[PDB]
Amino acid sequence: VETFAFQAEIAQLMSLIINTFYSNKEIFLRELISNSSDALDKIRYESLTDPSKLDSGKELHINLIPNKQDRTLTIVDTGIGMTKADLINNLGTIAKSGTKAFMEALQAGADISMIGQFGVGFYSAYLVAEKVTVITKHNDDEQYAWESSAGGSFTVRTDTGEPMGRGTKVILHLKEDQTEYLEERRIKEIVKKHSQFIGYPITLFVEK
Ligand SMILES: COc1ccc(-c2c(-c3cc(Cl)c(O)cc3O)noc2NC(C)=O)cc1
Repeated sequence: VETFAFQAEIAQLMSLIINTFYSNKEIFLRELISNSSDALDKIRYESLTDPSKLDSGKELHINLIPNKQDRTLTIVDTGIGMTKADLINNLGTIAKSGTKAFMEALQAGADISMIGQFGVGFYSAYLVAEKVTVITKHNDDEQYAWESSAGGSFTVRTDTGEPMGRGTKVILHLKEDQTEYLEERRIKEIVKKHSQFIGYPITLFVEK
């Protein structure tokens, strides 16, 4: 297990997300679904010139899976997947600029709901999750698990759990007071409100 420090700017963003009073928490789902769609768009585009890129799975879709016993909401997609470099360095390099822009907008009267316009919507997960685990597999790289509970650090390890073929799974370990996001009616409402036109099937699993 390797432990890394967030860039200071990202840590600051995460603290703002965690600490600011902001009731409209539901936006986290739209932002994660949007990231999944972006990743799906990318593998779809690449497959047009190299069909072999789909050998790791033809189906392009998003699943939403609540688990009350584990207190998790999991978002699974079969998009392009992230590489180790993406996880440790490259996405963070991009996020630094977006974060600066977002922070400036907030000071100028924007609200947290606009976070996605700055490319850093993933961090909105911390509105509702105490811990976030991201399991990801890109073609020709290994399966990785990224994890953070904030506090300025994240971990990356090679993942030895169930192989996913290709894509990303975001596991949200929900805060104790945020279990509404495990309810079918609530998730369904949120998807309809904010994600109705996503161009890939979104299946909302129900609980056993
Ligand atoms: C907005 O920034 C990003 C960055 C990475 C990604 C991404 C993802 C990806 C990332 C997150 Cl956080 C997610 O919730 C879902 C995803 O499928 N998988 O591969 C990716 N690679 C690219 C190039 O799309 C999706 C969005």
